[PDB]
Amino acid sequence: ERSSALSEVSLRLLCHDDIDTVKHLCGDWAPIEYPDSWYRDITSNKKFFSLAATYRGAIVGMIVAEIKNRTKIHKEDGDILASNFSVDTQVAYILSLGVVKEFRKHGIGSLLLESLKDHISTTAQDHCKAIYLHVLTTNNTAINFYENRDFKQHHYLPYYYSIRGVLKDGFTYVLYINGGHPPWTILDYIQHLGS
Amino acid sequence: ERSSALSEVSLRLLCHDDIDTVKHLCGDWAPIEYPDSWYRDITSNKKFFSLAATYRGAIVGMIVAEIKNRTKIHKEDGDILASNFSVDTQVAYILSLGVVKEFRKHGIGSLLLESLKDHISTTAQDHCKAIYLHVLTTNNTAINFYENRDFKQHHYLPYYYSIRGVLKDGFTYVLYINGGHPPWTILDYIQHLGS
Ligand SMILES: CC(C)(COP(=O)(O)OP(=O)(O)OC[C@H]1O[C@@H](n2cnc3c(N)ncnc32)[C@H](O)[C@@H]1OP(=O)(O)O)[C@@H](O)C(=O)NCCC(=O)NCCS
Ligand SMILES: CC(C)(COP(=O)(O)OP(=O)(O)OC[C@H]1O[C@@H](n2cnc3c(N)ncnc32)[C@H](O)[C@@H]1OP(=O)(O)O)[C@@H](O)C(=O)NCCC(=O)NCCS
Repeated sequence: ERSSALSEVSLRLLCHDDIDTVKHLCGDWAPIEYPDSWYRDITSNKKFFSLAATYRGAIVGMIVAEIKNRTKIHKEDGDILASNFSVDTQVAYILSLGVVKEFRKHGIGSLLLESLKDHISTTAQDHCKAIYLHVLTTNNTAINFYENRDFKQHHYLPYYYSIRGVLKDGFTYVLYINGGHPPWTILDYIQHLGS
Repeated sequence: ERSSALSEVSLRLLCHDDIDTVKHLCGDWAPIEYPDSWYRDITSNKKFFSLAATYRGAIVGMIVAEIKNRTKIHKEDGDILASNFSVDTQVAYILSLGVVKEFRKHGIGSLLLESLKDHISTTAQDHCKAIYLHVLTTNNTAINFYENRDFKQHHYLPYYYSIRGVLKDGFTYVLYINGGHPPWTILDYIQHLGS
């Protein structure tokens, strides 16, 4: 019944009319409260690649990502790429990837991820050197899914408490593409040169 | 009546019994929701310098700060101190400074700040090289107070949106002490050497 689901799946861009659905879906995935303006931006702004997967015409999954130059990476994650990659270097940040619970394990998430990769390849060619994202420490399912897909856990991000707000702890996961890699230690060089 | 307030002010450490009061006061200053554990930590943990100002025995202001090694600074603020200051270098982060609205402009805030400076001087001597804090962009009163007190606006901190949570925008303000300074550009060196 459901298991036929991929056969009935289509892909389309998110749009403004989807905002209520997106809030509901995002809300199911995590408890965070994004502002209305955020939802408006991801749905409508071309700067983001926002792609929905629909089952029988209804959204059951989405991926939202931004392709950006390396200088746009937040300092917490500044060390994902080695210094020898130029400021012109690009990365893709996955703001959100999610699939409705009933529809998981049907390949929808994989399809969304692959579509992003295809988009990057077309759009940025070899210039984009990494895809990175944040996951909550608690998301076993997500972590397993990314790890199986060659993402590496770059580092732990601690709880953040400030007058500005509060952040839960998390991990940064990175998939390197087109020769991208993290900064190398003396030992890393020693091995490459040494052998 | 109120104007006599400083004459009736005393200073004491925060303690566990203060948690409800602290929540109420902090809540008045800003809308952020810290967890109970945070309040428990600032009130009870010696790692923090948490000092209250009381008027007629009731808390009307507080300062909470942590003296820490430079490696403990978050990456967003990693560039507050120049690289030539050693990893052994210390800084103080002001988690909170606040005074009840009725009691403002009586010198309580200044007193709290000064007490922190005295504490740093006693505790860390010349080893601590900066005091830094975060302010919301909207806090005109706070900004004026710090600026008048020789704090400098180091940089803007943008809104942060992620699965981990949401942060409002802000500024990092820094007061340099004991010869501390930010990283120097080529031009900075050119001037020092040049003239
Ligand atoms: C991570 C996540 C997106 C995975 O999506 P999916 O579940 O749509 O992903 P897929 O179905 O492609 O892959 C999941 C597993 O099902 C397996 N699978 C694929 N097709 C299958 C099928 N037809 N029958 C049985 N299993 C199948 C896949 O092999 C994969 O297993 P593997 O990792 O061992 O290879 C999903 O777990 C999720 O939405 N988690 C929550 C993420 C979140 O919190 N997002 C917040 C954003 S606001
Ligand atoms: C910033 C803040 C702490 C200042 O405290 P105060 O108001 O207790 O500080 P002071 O009274 O020492 O100084 C304020 C002004 O009053 C002046 N003042 C001092 N004594 C005065 C007096 N007796 N009569 C009139 N003015 C006086 C001071 O000169 C100072 O002016 P200046 O900056 O021009 O020198 C207060 O504005 C505040 O609590 N803001 C909110 C901060 C916040 O949001 N914190 C969140 C933490 S969770």
